[PDB]
Amino acid sequence: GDLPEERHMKVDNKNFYFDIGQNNRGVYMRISEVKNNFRTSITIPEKCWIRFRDIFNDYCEKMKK
Amino acid sequence: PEERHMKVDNKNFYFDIGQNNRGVYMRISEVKNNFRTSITIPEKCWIRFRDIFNDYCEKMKK
Ligand SMILES: [Cl-]
Repeated sequence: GDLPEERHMKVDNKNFYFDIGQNNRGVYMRISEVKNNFRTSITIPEKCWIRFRDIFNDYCEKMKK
Repeated sequence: PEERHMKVDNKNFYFDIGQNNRGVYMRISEVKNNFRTSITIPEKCWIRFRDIFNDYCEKMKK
């Protein structure tokens, strides 16, 4: 089917973007960190989105609530 | 927090927790070939960041 749609987050003075793409090796998630005039990103292949999500729950559960 | 790692194909992801005067942050580095990039996420948005990522995990198929 079509890919999930673009998403955005704002924190402090920077913006985060999430977009989905696909090539011959497959589907991936690009997470960009964009500031007024700086830009860097990471690229996560689909086959490890779950592994990623789990690491995050682990960090979120272990927060000083 | 502890700090973790993960391998996929030709890439390594590292998860490090750091701290400055303003508070705690999580830095996610990507290393492939011999290049590395990273994004850094302050604690105050870990939940929102988790949910957004989780929503993407909810859309996936087979
Ligand atoms: Cl998908």
